[PDB]
Amino acid sequence: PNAVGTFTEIPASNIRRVIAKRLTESKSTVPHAYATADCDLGAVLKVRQDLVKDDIKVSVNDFIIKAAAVTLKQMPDVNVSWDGEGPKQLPFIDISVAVATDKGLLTPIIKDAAAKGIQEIADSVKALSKKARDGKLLPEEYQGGSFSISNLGMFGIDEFTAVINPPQACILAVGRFRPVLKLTEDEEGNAKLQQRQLITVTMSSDSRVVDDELATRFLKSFKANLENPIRLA
Repeated sequence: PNAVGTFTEIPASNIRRVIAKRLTESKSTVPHAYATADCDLGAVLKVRQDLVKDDIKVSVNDFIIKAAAVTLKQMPDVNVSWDGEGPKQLPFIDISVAVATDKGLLTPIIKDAAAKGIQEIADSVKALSKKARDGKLLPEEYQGGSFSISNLGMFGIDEFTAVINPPQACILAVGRFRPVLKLTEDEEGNAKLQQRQLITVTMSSDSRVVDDELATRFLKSFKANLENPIRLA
């Protein structure tokens, strides 16, 4: 009728219905907490430019991933499995990459990426990228990761808040590049004031499991590890 209008009915797919069910129980149980930090990829983008001499294309999400494995390998306290009661500390680094498709967001799990090289990390993200787009992947390769990493910065949404996917205590949401300003170089110098592109990384964390200082060191030594890859190597 006139007030309420003609709609279209959409059936919620089982895939989406399970997703919504889980996200609901998580929103209820998990006191989600979010953090934000902005780091310098400029010299790292340069690193990318050289690596482009090689015949595998590598992206920045690969750096964010390897840096998450390096930070969690340094701080495993951030990487834990919450089941019911107790935190489950996993020395094993399982990375869940969020890829956008027409079917919705696929979460291919990278097994043991902590011990894998950069080249193999890129070729791996590409492999799971194919396997995820042709729909080959089985459920378990979408499952069991120790944490998740997602970048919406290859689209927009300068800042974003995500919903943690249980039983995982953290997810990384990455944004765009901002002309953030480092000062005049020389303390006595002319050198006028200079914006540089700085990538954004948003840390989602459960207040219960994750400790404020725990996440603070996670994104902190995360920005530090990114302030040079030699710290990532």
